[PDB]
Amino acid sequence: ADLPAPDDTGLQAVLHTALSQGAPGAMVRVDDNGTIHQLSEGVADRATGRAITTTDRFRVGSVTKSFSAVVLLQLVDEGKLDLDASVNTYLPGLLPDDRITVRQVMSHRSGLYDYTNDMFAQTVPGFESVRNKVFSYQDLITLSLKHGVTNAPGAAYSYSNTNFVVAGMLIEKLTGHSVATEYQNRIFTPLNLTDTFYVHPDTVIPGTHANGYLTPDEAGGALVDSTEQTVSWAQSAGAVISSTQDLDTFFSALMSGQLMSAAQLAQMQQWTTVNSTQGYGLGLRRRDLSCGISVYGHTGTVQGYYTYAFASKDGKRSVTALANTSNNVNVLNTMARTLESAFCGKP
Repeated sequence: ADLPAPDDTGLQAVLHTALSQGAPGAMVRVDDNGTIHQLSEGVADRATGRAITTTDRFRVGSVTKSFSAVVLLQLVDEGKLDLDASVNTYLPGLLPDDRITVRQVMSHRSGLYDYTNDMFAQTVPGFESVRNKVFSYQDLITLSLKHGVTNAPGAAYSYSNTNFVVAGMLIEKLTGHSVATEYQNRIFTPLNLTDTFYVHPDTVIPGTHANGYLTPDEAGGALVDSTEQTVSWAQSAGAVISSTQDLDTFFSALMSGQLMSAAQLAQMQQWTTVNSTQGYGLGLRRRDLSCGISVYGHTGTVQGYYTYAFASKDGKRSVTALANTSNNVNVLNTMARTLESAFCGKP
């Protein structure tokens, strides 16, 4: 059936709450079948005092995984990739187990250890160590491989950035092009996403953007401006730059069937259980809301930015919410409430 009306007063309260919890700024845009809802509060740059707005560009962090998944699924449509073939079939000698398949990597069922647990054991120090570094995909995979796998191939869900570093490597090996080229040709251009970019390893965010503020691990610590970094530690797992409008366009296009064949979209929605209210497909999350509606999209975390980008099953309603801080669980939990207000409406 259809959805209740979005609750703008509920969205305003969520944003206000997130500010009280430490986010310098927060904003949300809902594309409700052609009627826009847009709210923002707080600052884009806490030093100059410039107010954040829904048109500000930002780092979408892990939402990038959905972009990588779309490219891979289109490669399946073109007959260049088989989801059930071994990763090692395409990238000889990369992984220690030939049984790890592309499907397992896409759904975080590979058992590959997440190298970011080593990199960011200490938040700020970890950020200062990698912010200006450039890594090859192999460098990151090697970091992961210093540890054993955490489970047998396909046995269970374990979120790992390594899986989407592998995805980047696959895209480049099969196409002979950089992932930037593939994103642009396959998604940015066709959808006319004019606020979306993949500029790795450039550290500048093109145009008007919200700055990101990393919260230190110690309570009461001063925020660190984490805006400009290479994001080389994430690449195909987390380096896309976009806007609320473009992510709403992207997820609405994905769910409505415009980005791949119906068969691959169905594959993308084969859910692995994450917890009682969430599933993971192939680079896509499913969140079950209190009113008994499920939404599909992806969350993103990267230093200084928390993103929620979700759409209804048919793509007719899409929401993108952004708080310009990270490493602040209160803010992360409060921002998730945007989904309840946007999709479930007034209580």
